[PDB]
Amino acid sequence: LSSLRMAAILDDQTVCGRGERLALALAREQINGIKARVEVDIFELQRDSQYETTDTMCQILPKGVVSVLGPSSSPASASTVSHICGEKEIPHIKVGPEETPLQYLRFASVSLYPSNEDVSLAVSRILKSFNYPSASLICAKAECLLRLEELVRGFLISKETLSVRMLDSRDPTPLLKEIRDDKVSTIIIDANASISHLVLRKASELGMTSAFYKYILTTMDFPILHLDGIVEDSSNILGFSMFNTSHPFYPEFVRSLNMSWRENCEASTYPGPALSAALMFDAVHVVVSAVRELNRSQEIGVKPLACTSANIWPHGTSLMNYLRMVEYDGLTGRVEFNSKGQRTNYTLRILEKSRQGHREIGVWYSN
Amino acid sequence: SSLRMAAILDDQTVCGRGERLALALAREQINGIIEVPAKARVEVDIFELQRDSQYETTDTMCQILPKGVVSVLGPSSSPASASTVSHICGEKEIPHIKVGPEETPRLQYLRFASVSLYPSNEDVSLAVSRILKSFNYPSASLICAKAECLLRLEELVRGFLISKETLSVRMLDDRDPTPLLKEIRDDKVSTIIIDANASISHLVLRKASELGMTSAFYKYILTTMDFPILHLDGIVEDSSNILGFSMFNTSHPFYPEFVRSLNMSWRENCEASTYPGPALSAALMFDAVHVVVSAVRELNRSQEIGVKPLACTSANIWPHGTSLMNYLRMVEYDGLTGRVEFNSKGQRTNYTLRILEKSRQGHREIGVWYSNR
Ligand SMILES: *[C@@H]1O[C@H](CO)[C@@H](O[C@@H]2O[C@H](CO)[C@@H](O)[C@H](O)[C@H]2NC(C)=O)[C@H](O)[C@H]1NC(C)=O
Ligand SMILES: *[C@@H]1O[C@H](CO)[C@@H](O[C@@H]2O[C@H](CO)[C@@H](O)[C@H](O)[C@H]2NC(C)=O)[C@H](O)[C@H]1NC(C)=O
Ligand SMILES: *[C@@H]1O[C@H](CO)[C@@H](O)[C@H](O)[C@H]1NC(C)=O
Ligand SMILES: *[C@@H]1O[C@H](CO)[C@@H](O)[C@H](O)[C@H]1NC(C)=O
Ligand SMILES: *[C@@H]1O[C@H](CO)[C@@H](O)[C@H](O)[C@H]1NC(C)=O
Ligand SMILES: *[C@@H]1O[C@H](CO)[C@@H](O)[C@H](O)[C@H]1NC(C)=O
Ligand SMILES: *[C@@H]1O[C@H](CO)[C@@H](O)[C@H](O)[C@H]1NC(C)=O
Ligand SMILES: *[C@@H]1O[C@H](CO)[C@@H](O)[C@H](O)[C@H]1NC(C)=O
Ligand SMILES: *[C@@H]1O[C@H](CO)[C@@H](O)[C@H](O)[C@H]1NC(C)=O
Ligand SMILES: *[C@@H]1O[C@H](CO)[C@@H](O)[C@H](O)[C@H]1NC(C)=O
Ligand code: NA
Ligand code: NA
Repeated sequence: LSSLRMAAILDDQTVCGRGERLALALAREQINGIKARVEVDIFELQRDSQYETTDTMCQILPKGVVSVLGPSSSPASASTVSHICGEKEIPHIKVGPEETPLQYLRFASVSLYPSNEDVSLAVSRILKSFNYPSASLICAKAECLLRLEELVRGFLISKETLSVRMLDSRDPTPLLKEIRDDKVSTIIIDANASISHLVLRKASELGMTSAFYKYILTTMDFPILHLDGIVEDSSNILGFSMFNTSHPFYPEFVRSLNMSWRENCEASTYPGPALSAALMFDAVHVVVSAVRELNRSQEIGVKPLACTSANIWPHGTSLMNYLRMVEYDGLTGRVEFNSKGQRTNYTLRILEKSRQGHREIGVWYSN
Repeated sequence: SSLRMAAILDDQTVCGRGERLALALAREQINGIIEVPAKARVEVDIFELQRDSQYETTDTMCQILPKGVVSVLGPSSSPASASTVSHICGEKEIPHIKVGPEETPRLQYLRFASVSLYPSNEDVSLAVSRILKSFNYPSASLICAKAECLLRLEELVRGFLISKETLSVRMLDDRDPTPLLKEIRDDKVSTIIIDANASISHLVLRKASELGMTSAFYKYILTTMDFPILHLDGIVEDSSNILGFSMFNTSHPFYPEFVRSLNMSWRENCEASTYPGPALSAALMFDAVHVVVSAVRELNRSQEIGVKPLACTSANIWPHGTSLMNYLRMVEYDGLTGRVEFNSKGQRTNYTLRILEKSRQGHREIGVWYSNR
C-alpha cells in the first residue's frame, strides 16, 4: 500500500448534522500526525435506496480500498453495502443498527454499534430492575419488532403483556392517550433522537412525565437528548450511553464538533456529539489497526475492482480475521469483536434524566 | 399501433409454474374478443432472468425501456429483483405490476411505483388470525423460513403480545427442520403456524410427518398462497389438520381452460413429474395482463396515449405513466384470483381467500376470509 485508503458512505446532513464527516477527518489527522498515510474517501447518499447505494459501491470499488464504512442511518442501504462487500471480500465496517435482517453475509462485516440482541438484553435488564412489569412499546416504525426481536420473544412467552404502537403521522399525542388509558406504567420508546424527543415532549404536555411513568429509551443518543420543560423533578426517564468520557480525545472531540456546529448551524443549539460520529472516528482507528497488523505478517496491495466482475480482493479474508482480533480503546469504549463480528467485552452506561441533565445510575455489561 | 407491456420472468421454461403460457393465454383471450372498430392489439414482451441480481435485472430493464411499454409485470418470486424493477419503473414513470409477496421490510420511497395483485402482509396476518379465532384463540408455535416473519405477521404478533396465550418463535437454519420440530413436540402445543414458501412448507410438513406430528393432535396453518399445489401424498391422513388458503376462483369462466392448458403443457414437457395444478403466480400474471389492458383502455378513452422509446441512461419519463397509475388503482376486474380491486396504496382490496383443509383426496374448502369484513 502506498496509502491506506478506505471509503465512507455518509447519509449525514452537512449543516446541523451529526458531524460524521468531521469525525472521519479528525481520526485521519490524528493517525497521520503521529509510513503510508491514511486516506478516507467520502461518498454521499441522498436517501435510503439500495439501487442508488449499488451505484455508489460501483464508484468506490475501482478506487482500491481496504474497507467500506457506514452508512450509519440508512439500514436498507447498509444491507446492500454488506452484500456487495461480501461478494468482493472487502470488509464492511458498520456503525449503525441493522434494521434488521442474513446468515450468508456472516463474514462480510464487523459492527461497532451494539447488536440488536444486546440492546434487547440491556432493556430487559432495566425491566428486571422494575420486577418485570407489563409495558407499552412505542416504535417509529414496525421494523422495531425485528431489532427488538429478542425482547419481543420474551414477552411472547411471559405472563406480562407488551402493547405495541407504531407512529408510522407526525403526532404521538393520540397514541400516548391510548397508553394513558391502559394504566400501564412502563413505556419503552424505540426511535432516533429527534422522534424520541418529540414523543417525550407530547407525553409531557399530557402530564405523563410524572412519577407514575417509567420510560426506557433505546436510542444511543440519549446523552444529547436535552429535555428542559419536558423532564420534571418527578420523571423517570432512563436510557444508555456508549461514550467513554475518560478517553483522552473525548474533550477535543466534543469541542471540535461544537466549533464546527457553531460556524455552520445558527438555527439550532449544539447538543453534544452524536454517537454515530464517535463510531465513525473509532471505525477509522479499527481499520488502520487491523491493516497495520496484517501488514506485519504479509504483503498487502489494493487493486481496482469492478462491482459487476467475479474478481475479489485476495487479502480481504485475511483482513477480516485481523479486524476480528482488534483490541482497541475508543471514544465508544472498548472495541473487540466476537465470531459474528459483533462488539463484545464492552459496557453501556445506564443514565437517568434529571433537572441539570443526566446522571449515571448503573452499567450494563455485554459479558 | 399496439398496447405493449413487458413481463419479467424468473420461472423455468418447462416443469415450471407456467407463467409464460399464462401470459400468452391472457393475450390470446383479450385479442380474441371481436370489437368494431377493432381495438389496438395487446402484446406482451417477455424477458427471462437467469438470476436475482440488481446487475442482471437492471440490464433487463435497459433492454425493455426502448421498446415502448405501458407497464412492466413481475418477477413473481424474486423480491430483490422486483425492487430493482420498481426503482427503475418509478424513475421513468412506467407502472410496475407486482405479482409476488412484498419485500419486507418495505422500501418506502418505492410504494408509489407499483400496484400489487398479491395479498398484503397485513391481510395474510388477518387471515391467519381468522383461523386462530376458529380454534378458539389458542397458544401456538411459529416456524419461520426467514428472520422477517415477525414483521410480516406484525398484526398477529401484536395480538399475541397482549393476549393470555403464548407464541413460541423458531427460525429455520438456511435443510432440516427436524431439531426445531422436536422442540415444538416437547412443548406439547397443538397449533403450528408455518410461514414459508411452498417447497419449504412441504419440507417442514414432511419432516413433521416423519416425527409422527401430522396426527390429529396437531393443527397446522400455512401462510403460503400456493397451498393448493402442495401435494402431501403419504404425509396427510384422514385425521390430519393442515389448513391454508387459496385465491383461486374456480367458478371463473376461464378457470377450467386455464388449468387444462397448463396441464397439457406439463404432460407434453414433463413426463417425469405429475402436474400439481395451477401455480398462483401464473394466475396472477394472467390477471395482471387484464388489469393493465383495462386501465390503459380507460385512460385512452379520453387521452391519445403515445408510447416512445425511453432509456436507462436518459432522464426522460413516460408522460402518461403517473396518470395510468390512477387508472390502475381504480380497476375492478373479476379474475382467476377472484375480485381484483385496489386501495389508495395499490394493495388488493374487497376480495376473499378460501380457507382449505388438506385431505387424501386433495383438499376441502372449510370457510372464507373476507378482506373487508
Ligand atoms: C428520525 O426518524 C423519523 C421517523 O422515522 C424520521 O422522520 C421522517 O423523516 C422523513 C424524511 O425527512 C419525513 O418524510 C417523514 O415525515 C418523517 N417522519 C416523521 C414521523 O416525522 C427522521 O428522518 C429521523 N431523524 C433523523 C435526523 O434521522
Ligand atoms: C423457497 O425458499 C428456499 C429458501 O428459503 C429456496 O431454496 C433456495 O434455493 C436456492 C438454490 O438452491 C439457494 O439460493 C438457497 O440456498 C435455497 N435454500 C434452501 C434452504 O433450499 C427456494 O428456491 C424457494 N422457492 C422459491 C421459488 O422462492
Ligand atoms: C507495510 O509495511 C511496509 C514495510 O514495513 C511499510 O513501508 C508500509 O508503510 C506498511 N503499511 C502500513 C499501512 O503500515
Ligand atoms: C460549545 O462550546 C461552548 C463554548 O465553550 C460551550 O459554552 C457550550 O456549552 C459547548 N456545548 C457543549 C454541548 O459542550
Ligand atoms: C475509558 O478510557 C480510559 C482511559 O484510557 C480507560 O482507562 C478506561 O478503561 C475506559 N473505560 C471504558 C469503560 O472502556
Ligand atoms: C475486556 O476489556 C478490558 C478493557 O476494558 C480489558 O482490560 C480486558 O482484558 C478484556 N477482558 C476480556 C475478558 O477479554
Ligand atoms: C386509443 O383509442 C383509439 C381510438 O379508438 C384507438 O385508435 C387506439 O386503439 C387506442 N389505444 C390503445 C392502446 O388502446
Ligand atoms: C392433467 O392431465 C391428466 C392427464 O390428461 C389428467 O388425468 C388430470 O386430471 C389433469 N390434472 C389436473 C390437475 O387437471
Ligand atoms: C367467481 O366467478 C364467478 C363467475 O364470474 C363470480 O360470479 C363470482 O363472484 C366469483 N367469486 C369470487 C369470490 O370472486
Ligand atoms: C366488492 O366485490 C364484490 C364481489 O365481486 C362486488 O360485487 C362489489 O361491487 C364490491 N363491493 C364494494 C363495496 O365495492
Ligand atoms: Na406475554
Ligand atoms: Na401473550
